Amino acid sequence: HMEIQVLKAPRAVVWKDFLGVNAQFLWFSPERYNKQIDRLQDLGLEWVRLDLHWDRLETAEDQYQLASLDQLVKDLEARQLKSVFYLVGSARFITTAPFYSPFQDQYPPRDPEVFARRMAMLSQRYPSVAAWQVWNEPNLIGFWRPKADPEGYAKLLQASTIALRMVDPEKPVVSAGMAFFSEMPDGRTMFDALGHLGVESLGTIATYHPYTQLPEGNYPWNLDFVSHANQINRALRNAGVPAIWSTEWGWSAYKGPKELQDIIGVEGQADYVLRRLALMSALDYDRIFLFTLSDLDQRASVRDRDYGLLDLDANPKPVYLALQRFLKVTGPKLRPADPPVTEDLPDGSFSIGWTREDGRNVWLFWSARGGNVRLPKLKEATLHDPLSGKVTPLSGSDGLEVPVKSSLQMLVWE
Ligand SMILES: [Cl-]
Repeated sequence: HMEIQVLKAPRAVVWKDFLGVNAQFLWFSPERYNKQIDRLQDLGLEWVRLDLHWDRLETAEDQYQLASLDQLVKDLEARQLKSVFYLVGSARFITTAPFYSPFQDQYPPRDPEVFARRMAMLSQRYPSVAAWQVWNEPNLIGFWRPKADPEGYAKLLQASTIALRMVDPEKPVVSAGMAFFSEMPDGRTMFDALGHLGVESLGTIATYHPYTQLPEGNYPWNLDFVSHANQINRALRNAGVPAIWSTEWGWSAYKGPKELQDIIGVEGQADYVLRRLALMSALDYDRIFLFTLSDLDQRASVRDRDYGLLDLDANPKPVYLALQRFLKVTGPKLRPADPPVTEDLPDGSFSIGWTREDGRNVWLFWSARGGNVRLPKLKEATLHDPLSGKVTPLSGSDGLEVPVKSSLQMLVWE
């Protein structure tokens, strides 16, 4: 038996355009988040995604707390960043929460038009913002209590879209990032239910947050990330969405105790992020956003503290250094191509081909069982290991011997 997953991207990828990061800048002093941005810019990236919680911005009806946000928006433009902001949660005066609920903000608003007016206010206040995103993970109980409500979310999205387009009719409106592949507890998907409600007529950008245990799936015997992503992306294109983003994905380096995600540490984080990036950049996404730019302090849950590219001091973690090496090897723009001819590529291999700007080919590959592969048509190539930083010239009189790892390697060849 021999199963190999080959991917070829549907279009060229320009990293500056394609790969953004989530960030939590308001958790930090301006000095600290400007250093985070220094690091982001050093990767050649510019897109950021930022969360806004309504209950934190409007702490009582028409009592706002905007000084920090005002300054951040000025700072983002001064650093030439392109930003997408999402607004989520109900302010206390508008929530559908029962009086004695402990999670007041996790209920949707009583009146969608009130929420919509706030998104319009924010957009009008901050014209530099590139896109506005409406709520977050409404298929997940923790963001929309007491039960997922496609009809309710559609009305909220409709009302927000109309209001945002009144402020600026040309600016993109992004629907909420759906948790995972948009599955709801009742066994339907939010994307499907919204399709029945005619939501595609709104023309909003569709997005979801396909976290999985491993880079290619949830179990070693069921690596079906690619299959799921292709299926949902095809369905979205068929419904005529203007674009598909993935606004969250990634892994935490936390040490435990285990909560949903297996413990993999800083080296596992580097490994998994790189493999998933190789996959997603070759799938039908227009833009994706890694979670997240920086580690967070103890205001975050134990797991959520360690998703960063950067540690708390805004210094590179292993995943940053690995991603940096990766992007240096690819260069800033990749065009779709085929992998080289192989002999005895190991079962379970992933295999992705690109061409860079200087015309050299780039092959991305790995397999859970490791091993070795022969490339009969090549006499010279250069092998890159972005996790270790090792660079290895390969040569042969009539073909190359290439070691295969469980982690991503990059072969540059012509
Ligand atoms: Cl290049």
